Amino acid sequence: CQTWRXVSPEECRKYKEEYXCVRCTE
Repeated sequence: CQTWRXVSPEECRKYKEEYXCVRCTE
């Protein structure tokens, strides 16, 4: 699982769809 922080929700959504399990806050 990857982790993205301080990113924007849609950016994060793209990361979700592309990487699967990613720890990110909307």
